Amino acid sequence: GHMNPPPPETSNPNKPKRQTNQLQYLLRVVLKTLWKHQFAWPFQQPVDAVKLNLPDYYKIIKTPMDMGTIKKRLENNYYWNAQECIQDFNTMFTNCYIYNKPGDDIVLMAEALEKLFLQKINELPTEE
Ligand SMILES: Cc1noc(C)c1-c1cc(C(N)=O)c2c3ccc(C(C)(C)O)cc3n(Cc3ccccc3)c2c1
Repeated sequence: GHMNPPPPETSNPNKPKRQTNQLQYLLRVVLKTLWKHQFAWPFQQPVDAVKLNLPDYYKIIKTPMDMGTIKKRLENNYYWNAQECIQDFNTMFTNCYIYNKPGDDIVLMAEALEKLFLQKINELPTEE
């Protein structure tokens, strides 16, 4: 534990909003494809350090990120540029690699998800 921090902010009415084909793709294709993956479930919500009894998790990870937060930030037009969203997915994978040991089952899961993420990002449509 001892306590989990509050989840990352997903909405801000002060931030200007815009819909772009790249942001639409990140939600409709990238997030959706990663969400349905067999290894997605531990990445769908913040790390529950209390349930897992990991008091050092939020001592090590100061920038937590999960797909449920990315989903809500996309639905709330929290990102202005697609690069901000791509960065949150990169933070999510990086936190897993920093916290856990290489070869751990959770790391192998994050790696398969990252492989699928990078394939979809290679297919990111040109800005319209
Ligand atoms: C991702 C990620 N990166 O580092 C950490 C640590 C996580 C992370 C995040 C979460 C979470 N979102 O709470 C869970 C989680 C939730 C519930 C359960 C139970 C067995 C109780 O069902 C087990 C869980 N494990 C452990 C785990 C280990 C190996 C394979 C799959 C899961 C997690 C690992």
